[PDB]
Amino acid sequence: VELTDGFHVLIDALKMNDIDTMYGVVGIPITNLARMWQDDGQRFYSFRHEQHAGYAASIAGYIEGKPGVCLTVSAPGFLNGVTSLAHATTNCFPMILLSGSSEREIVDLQQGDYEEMDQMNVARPHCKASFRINSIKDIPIGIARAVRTAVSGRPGGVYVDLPAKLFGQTISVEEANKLLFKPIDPAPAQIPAEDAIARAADLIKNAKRPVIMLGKGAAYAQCDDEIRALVEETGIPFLPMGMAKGLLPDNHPQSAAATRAFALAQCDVCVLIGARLNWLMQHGKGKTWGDELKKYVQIDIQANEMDSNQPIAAPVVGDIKSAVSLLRKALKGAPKADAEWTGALKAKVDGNKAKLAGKMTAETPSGMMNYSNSLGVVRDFMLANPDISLVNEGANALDNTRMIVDMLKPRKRLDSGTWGVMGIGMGYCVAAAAVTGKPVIAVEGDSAFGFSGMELETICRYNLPVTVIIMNNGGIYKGNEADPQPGVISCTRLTRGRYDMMMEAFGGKGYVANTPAELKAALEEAVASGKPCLINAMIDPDAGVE
Amino acid sequence: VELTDGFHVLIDALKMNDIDTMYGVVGIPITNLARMWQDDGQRFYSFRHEQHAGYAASIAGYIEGKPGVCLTVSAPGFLNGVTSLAHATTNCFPMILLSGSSEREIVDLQQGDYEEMDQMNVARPHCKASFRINSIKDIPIGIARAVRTAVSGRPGGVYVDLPAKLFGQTISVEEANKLLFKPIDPAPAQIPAEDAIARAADLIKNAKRPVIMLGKGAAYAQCDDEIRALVEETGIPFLPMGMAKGLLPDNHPQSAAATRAFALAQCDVCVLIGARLNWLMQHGKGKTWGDELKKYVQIDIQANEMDSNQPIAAPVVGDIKSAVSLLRKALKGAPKADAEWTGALKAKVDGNKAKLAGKMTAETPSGMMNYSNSLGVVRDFMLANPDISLVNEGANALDNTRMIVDMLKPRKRLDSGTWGVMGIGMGYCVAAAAVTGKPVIAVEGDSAFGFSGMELETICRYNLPVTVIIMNNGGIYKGNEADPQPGVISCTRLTRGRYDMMMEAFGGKGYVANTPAELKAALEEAVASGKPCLINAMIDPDAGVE
Amino acid sequence: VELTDGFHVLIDALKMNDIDTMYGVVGIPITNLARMWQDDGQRFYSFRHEQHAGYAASIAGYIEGKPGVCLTVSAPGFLNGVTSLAHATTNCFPMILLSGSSEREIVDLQQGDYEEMDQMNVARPHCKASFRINSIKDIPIGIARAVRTAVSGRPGGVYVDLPAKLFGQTISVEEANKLLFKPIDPAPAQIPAEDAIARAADLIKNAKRPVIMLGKGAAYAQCDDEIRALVEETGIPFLPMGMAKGLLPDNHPQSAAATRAFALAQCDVCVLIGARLNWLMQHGKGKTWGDELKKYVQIDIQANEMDSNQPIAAPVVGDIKSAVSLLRKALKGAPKADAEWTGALKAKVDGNKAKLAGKMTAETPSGMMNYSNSLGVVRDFMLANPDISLVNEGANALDNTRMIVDMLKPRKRLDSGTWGVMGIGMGYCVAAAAVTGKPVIAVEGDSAFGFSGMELETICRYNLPVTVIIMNNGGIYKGNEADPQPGVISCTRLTRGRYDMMMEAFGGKGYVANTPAELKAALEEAVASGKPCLINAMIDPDAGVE
Ligand SMILES: Cc1ncc(Cn2c(C)c(CCOP(=O)(O)OP(=O)(O)O)sc2=O)c(N)n1
Ligand SMILES: Cc1ncc(Cn2c(C)c(CCOP(=O)(O)OP(=O)(O)O)sc2=O)c(N)n1
Ligand SMILES: Cc1ncc(Cn2c(C)c(CCOP(=O)(O)OP(=O)(O)O)sc2=O)c(N)n1
Ligand SMILES: Nc1ncnc2c1ncn2[C@@H]1O[C@H](COP(=O)(O)OP(=O)(O)O)[C@@H](O)[C@H]1O
Ligand SMILES: Nc1ncnc2c1ncn2[C@@H]1O[C@H](COP(=O)(O)OP(=O)(O)O)[C@@H](O)[C@H]1O
Ligand SMILES: Nc1ncnc2c1ncn2[C@@H]1O[C@H](COP(=O)(O)OP(=O)(O)O)[C@@H](O)[C@H]1O
Ligand SMILES: [Mg+2]
Ligand SMILES: [Mg+2]
Ligand SMILES: [Mg+2]
Repeated sequence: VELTDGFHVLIDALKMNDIDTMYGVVGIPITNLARMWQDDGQRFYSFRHEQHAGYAASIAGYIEGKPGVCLTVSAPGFLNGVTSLAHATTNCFPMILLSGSSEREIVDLQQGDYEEMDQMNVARPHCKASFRINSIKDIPIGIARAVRTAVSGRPGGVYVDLPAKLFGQTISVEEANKLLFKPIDPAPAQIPAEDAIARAADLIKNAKRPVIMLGKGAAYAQCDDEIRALVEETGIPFLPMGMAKGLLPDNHPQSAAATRAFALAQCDVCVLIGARLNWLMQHGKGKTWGDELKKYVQIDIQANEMDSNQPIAAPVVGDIKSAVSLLRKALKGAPKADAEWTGALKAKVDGNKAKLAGKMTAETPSGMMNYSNSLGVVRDFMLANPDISLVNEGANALDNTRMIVDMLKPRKRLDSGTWGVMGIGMGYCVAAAAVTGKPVIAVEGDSAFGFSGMELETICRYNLPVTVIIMNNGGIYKGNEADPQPGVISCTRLTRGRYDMMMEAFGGKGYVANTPAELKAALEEAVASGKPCLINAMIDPDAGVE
Repeated sequence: VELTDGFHVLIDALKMNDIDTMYGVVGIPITNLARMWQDDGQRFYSFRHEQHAGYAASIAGYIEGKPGVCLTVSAPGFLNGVTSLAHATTNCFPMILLSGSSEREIVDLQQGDYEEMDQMNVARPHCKASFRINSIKDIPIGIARAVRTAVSGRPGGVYVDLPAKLFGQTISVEEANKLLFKPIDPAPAQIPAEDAIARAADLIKNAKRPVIMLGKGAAYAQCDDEIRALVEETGIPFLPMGMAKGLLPDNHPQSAAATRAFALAQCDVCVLIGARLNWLMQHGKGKTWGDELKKYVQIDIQANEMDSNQPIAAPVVGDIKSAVSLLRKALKGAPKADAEWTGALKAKVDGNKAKLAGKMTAETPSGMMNYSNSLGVVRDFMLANPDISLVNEGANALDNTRMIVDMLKPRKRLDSGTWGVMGIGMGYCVAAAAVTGKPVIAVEGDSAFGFSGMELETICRYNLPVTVIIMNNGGIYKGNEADPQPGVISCTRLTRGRYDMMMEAFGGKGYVANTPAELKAALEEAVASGKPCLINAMIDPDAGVE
Repeated sequence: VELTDGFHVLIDALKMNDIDTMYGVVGIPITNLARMWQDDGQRFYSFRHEQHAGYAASIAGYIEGKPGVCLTVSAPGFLNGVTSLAHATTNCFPMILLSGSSEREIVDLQQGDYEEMDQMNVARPHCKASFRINSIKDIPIGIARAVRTAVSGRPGGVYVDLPAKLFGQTISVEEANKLLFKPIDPAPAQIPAEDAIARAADLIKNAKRPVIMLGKGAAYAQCDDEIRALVEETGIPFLPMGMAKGLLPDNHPQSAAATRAFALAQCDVCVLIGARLNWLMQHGKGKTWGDELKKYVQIDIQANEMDSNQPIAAPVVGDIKSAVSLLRKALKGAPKADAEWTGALKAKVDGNKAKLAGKMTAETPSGMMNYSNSLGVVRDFMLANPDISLVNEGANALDNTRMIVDMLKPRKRLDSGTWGVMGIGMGYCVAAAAVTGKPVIAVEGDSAFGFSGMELETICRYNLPVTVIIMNNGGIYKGNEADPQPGVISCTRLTRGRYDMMMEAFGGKGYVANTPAELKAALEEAVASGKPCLINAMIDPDAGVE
């Protein structure tokens, strides 16, 4: 007798799968879905462009271990969001893009429907799976397939097409209750066999110059104690990848990060934990590895990732928590790494660390700070306040921040990722604030910032505790490239604008820092105020390198 | 032996195909191509996001008749640009997307190369053709293929992949000069057969209530007088589609735009010229067409476009200039349309315009204008200053502007188009200014603006004569939607921001207009100044509709 | 300096991954690869059409557990092979399709190269992964990637594009030998967590009417005794799917195959082992399941396969051998299934078998046998000669054979599979004979046979011990459909041909069987002879159903 509709069944299916937040932009034909979602008591963050709603979704998935959800309209909105879905998939971040689509009959004949596109098809190369839910009765199963696909195996993006006709369909309330359900164990553990473990243990026990590489896959796994115990019990030196920073504290005694180049070229046994031997690792080839094939151990949940670049002497397939637990049990009681090895690296590290300290104390003209002395301030602040998310992107602004700013806690550093994407900054800030409930600090190149800058309005609209630091050097890499022809500005130039004024235009707080002292003062006040702020840090136009 | 590189051969090939402008964002691996393009005396507009450089290229193609060129980096940059390429293809705008790509060997084995992606195949569904130039000796033929594909037949987007190793290749100048060539007649005329024209002439002579529909395809054709000649000599009323406004002066005596519903519902014969019977026309059925199959004449360059929605009684395939010329000749001497038909429509138009006049005169509280009295100011300005491009996007801001602002010149109005895209705004402004060398006015909803607002900095960087008018009502459709839940802002709400301050943050001029008089004074000074300006028009948060 | 070419490095890489057999068709540009493969002492089976070489490779992968390899030429040859690759992926059979391709430069510009096609991207939707090997130094890693992708996780097809220029490349033997390697543990075990197993144990101990469903995934796993052990120790009745027949002797006391409808409709708990809840099982709903959601246990290596059709109460993800072992241990000591449940089913089976016995005994006119008395002969032969592969395809010829012919050994029955494909017949015969070195019998409908009949010549060319039994009823389903119009043959009709003569045309032995006794004598002599034979069984044109 009593009926319910597509809108409500979808809302119930999402809540059923523990989804309480969605990021997106409204309009035909999903505006009423967002309203009812809010009316129902769940939260919806509206952005100014779908790409950045999608970037927020992708990083929410990385932080929480459950698919971040992005909602968009058809055709052009879908396309904007699919670019972020592709980013999630290459980064192995669980994410679900939900998009409304037009009429099946008109689209299938290419007659020119409103926002016409076979979105399901277009999405295929950018996600793990692309589905379409045509019937109200299939909503629970549909959402279940999406969640399982996004979080199981190698996590990634999933596209779910929602035809406009779906929302208006009806079904008896009694019937709808038989259909709704909660999937059991959507992200199962996958334990490797003992002989696989035994093989890796032996390579490790017999290594002379061993090293452990931690990738963001390890950080994602959320088994920080297992990995920390492994590193300290074996006494092996470790190197963290960009987003693996903080898994163990960056200033940990066993960190060989400060002497990476040397540690890699000299090691004989390299243990890869949730890290791909891709471009970020020079593919295991080149002088960075002393022009020789190392004996690799690799732990990854994706079986065919093994031998993708170089032969892997000890492949260990399964989830990181299960595998590390077994590897520790196999190495229990074995002698720690050789002191001459671990000692020769620490020495190197101390040298570089002392040298870096040398640049951070250097003086500069007002409004002409360089990367070392400006970032040194952020470094000191983060060490004192590690429970804050650090968003970071750019070129000089990225590489230097990764070198200078120490992370003491895991899953706090959120950067450009595998594709070296410019544009994740602001979306990453909304998601980090929304899912952590703690402050966020974003170190942005001024070029990188431009890709998502309008979202400052979103940060202000939701009054998030985000402090955006713009490394304003006036351009890409450098801010002083000469005019190619008299009267024409170089393509790498950017207006050394008042981004602080832009922030205030939407209700935020803005600062302008010309020296390390002003930067520190502004940063401390900004973060403590709990208000959305922007610090326009003036960097020497020539301080950067290409 | 005098040698040359890939960079230069490509630059020469582009120049030979009459390209002298490129829109894009630099970085690995095409920064030097952009640099040398500039050194060579050609112009490159650097944007803050590739999607906008792409929208710029698409409209440049529309306005000029030659493909607009967008240049981007690999993977993520290319993806941002391809969203714009898809928009161009959908609207039939000539465009070429040039993107650098990575190493073939690494990408083909999916080993995790820098910015890895098979861009050539990812672009397939979004363009007319997707090519890749691997050898320096093939650059001349590749660019020629790209250009021809973009402008011939139904114009559209084309993707050209440029692997990094292409640029470094060398070849002797002698051989290079022997390969370089300019295609002959890239966009050839295609003349329809005599019977196709006679079939159309027949339907028109026997029409009791004929009407002409002009689409943007007609405007793109650039045969404004032939079309106007055909219209006047036949005495048949006409209706222009969104961007066809101005093909014939909007205030032309034969225009039935002010009574579209009655004209389309009561007509017996409808002549479509460069216009598709898609969603914009309710697919030629339903209440809007009186519920019966009219006898359609259609002139279009795409043969299989015929019978896509409704049976076409007189299909005329070929380029519009060639078709209209022959049709005009076939109708010379024939009796003009029925005066009792043309008279009834005229009376309807005069009636409705008088009705709109009363609205534009309405008085409103300061900071609370509605869409009639605010846009009435733009209307008057555009009637006095016809030679200005008008960019327009939004919902209420789009519909009301299309209805209120009369265009007196062709190809000046540039809006959301076929896909009703939000985000074309600022990109269109740059290209329009760039290719016309005249002033541009943009009427933007505040939500629409957010999709490309950061590019305001680009507009300032190039000191372009662009005036952006924000229809600030505070949200999507309306800015007063009540909190779905206490303390929770509705997903349709946007901050009623000081966009004027954002503009001034980059060196532009900002204004706030609370009344029609202030808007008028502001608009007149902004356009006259010839500098980058933004007018924050304060609209009643409850004036628009859903 | 001793050099080597692409041909040889590839040959070595294949041999290193334990491949010693290839199925294909030669021509430009891979004729010499096949030649040298043979010179090297490896075997190559040349077929009359690539599609059949591909089906051969797919079943070789199923039977052995290592990818079957198919070799083809460019464009059209590759397309014929990819249809088979799609079939392998759908059925989860490990397979690698190696195809030569043309010139990158010409194809990438779509200039009309010899056999032009971007084969790598055309194969995308039909396989787990599509790679291309452009450099000789990458052959070792490429083949390793292909093999791992094919056998790990859910087994499937993989495409490897080999551009013509690959083979001509040279490299020193020293370096070549330094690159060649054999992957470690390509198909790793994946063990499920303790709670996943306990959840399953729980449902089974509380079941009042349990049933086990064995799919071909279980058979492919090759852990026949573990499965049989779990079945006997639990006393739970089982039902095998098409190719799972023989995993446990079909005449095993606990089999409920002879009363499937009642077992599936009346069960309360259903344990799926390497079997999907797809169309073959009515998607776990409707009349066949009594119209209620049973409590499903599922063991599968593909995590996102769970909840694909119906909610899975106890999902157990991991490889079947590892899962069944742990489950068996978790159930040891538990009470066997309800005797009043197992007893009722048994009585149903004995009843129906007796009923089938009477049919097989039925007498028929010469040249007009039905499906029972003809297949009853095959049944008896297969019970006496269990170690023979049985290929089977058709409609009535498939359904009746599946029901009548009992299999006593595992992985012997090879049929149409998941897609109900006609045309697997003759290809399966070649591979089965090739990898088993034992006799093969094929029960083919006459229509099904036509899809691969020309390969009879291939079977004769290699003097393989294959006996093909044609169920000659004269058409699709039936061979007596009346002329739709006078003198016009019905589209379901086929000539009641002398297929025996076709076989003898290529040197094979042909027989015609008009009665069960003649079929019996013919079958016994054909198999015993060990030569290629075909038996033309004359079936009543009106015996089958629609
Ligand atoms: C979407 C996209 N577009 C373009 C690029 C190319 N690119 C761009 C545009 C960079 C910006 C460098 O400028 P910045 O202001 O961010 O930093 P520094 O000046 O501090 O180096 S770094 C880089 O690789 C990219 N990575 N992603
Ligand atoms: C890329 C994209 N995303 C979302 C939409 C949905 N949408 C959106 C977000 C509109 C904006 C309406 O708000 P506005 O401020 O632009 O105008 P008014 O308030 O004046 O109506 S109109 C519309 O169809 C779209 N067309 N394109
Ligand atoms: C490649 C392909 N084409 C067509 C079909 C359709 N089809 C066809 C053509 C069948 C043949 C039935 O005739 P038969 O002679 O093989 O068997 P019976 O007459 O003994 O039933 S069964 C069936 O589903 C198919 N399954 N696969
Ligand atoms: N829970 C998990 N257990 C094991 N491996 C995982 C898990 N989650 C993700 N992975 C793997 O982590 C790896 C991360 O690699 P990558 O993104 O390159 O990290 P990085 O850029 O820091 O080196 C991927 O191969 C992914 O399959
Ligand atoms: N030169 C030309 N001659 C004839 N037809 C053309 C020419 N250029 C473009 N066209 C056609 O113009 C049509 C434009 O349709 P559309 O974009 O729907 O316009 P609108 O939205 O204004 O109705 C397309 O079908 C395109 O094929
Ligand atoms: N070694 C394995 N361990 C667990 N599951 C496997 C293994 N190999 C294959 N599978 C699974 O076997 C299943 C077979 O399903 P299907 O082909 O539908 O069989 P059937 O048609 O006999 O029911 C697939 O879901 C596949 O993932
Ligand atoms: Mg910069
Ligand atoms: Mg608005
Ligand atoms: Mg038949």
